[PDB]
Amino acid sequence: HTIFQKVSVNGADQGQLKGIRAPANNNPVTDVMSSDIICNAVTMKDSNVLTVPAGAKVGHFWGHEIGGAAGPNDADNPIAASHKGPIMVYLAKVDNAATTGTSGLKWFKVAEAGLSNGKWAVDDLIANNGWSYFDMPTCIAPGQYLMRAELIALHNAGSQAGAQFYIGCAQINVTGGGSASPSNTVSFPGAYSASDPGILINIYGGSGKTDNGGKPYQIPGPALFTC
Ligand SMILES: [Zn+2]
Ligand SMILES: [Zn+2]
Ligand SMILES: [Zn+2]
Repeated sequence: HTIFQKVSVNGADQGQLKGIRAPANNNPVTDVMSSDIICNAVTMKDSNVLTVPAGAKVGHFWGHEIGGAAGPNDADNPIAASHKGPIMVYLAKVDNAATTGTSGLKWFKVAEAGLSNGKWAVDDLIANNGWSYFDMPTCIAPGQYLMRAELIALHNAGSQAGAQFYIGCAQINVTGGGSASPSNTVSFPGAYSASDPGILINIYGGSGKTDNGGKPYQIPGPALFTC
């Protein structure tokens, strides 16, 4: 149970909820055909668009509760350690990131991390005290984007609609960069099926641990947009 609440740009904390579209609480989205899968059930929405230079290291921050109610980094914050799963980031080019609706956008995936050598993306999130990082590709066309960030908790993913999606979106303005557009985009809803192998999945191994029995973990959604 966690909430996406700030972005950092090369280490610079952009501000609590600045430029973020956020839910009212930490409850997961479980219906991949719901419009809530796009940016969550958004109830908090500002006019700010964050400046992100192409190539910048971008941080996104997750907290168990909003702001000071999160408490210190511990067993529940940023997320319980049982909530193993991937963490992803997508973008969608828009006209104005402060005013765009979220229906019918063309999303492409810019970062992902899953399971590797017994460690989940979530474990890195915990080690980095709630921050997850990616590099904004240097070749991407400048301008207005919505940035969707996602963590999927898989501790109950064995049953249909058991996967817990923690999601939000950030309003951004990419400066510098290049002229790349993704050749192939995906929709939300649409990109995910409730029976995808990285969504309907029992991650518990022979000794009852979240090791996916050592099998490859197939991150949901499209291939990465690359430079
Ligand atoms: Zn939880
Ligand atoms: Zn706590
Ligand atoms: Zn709690």
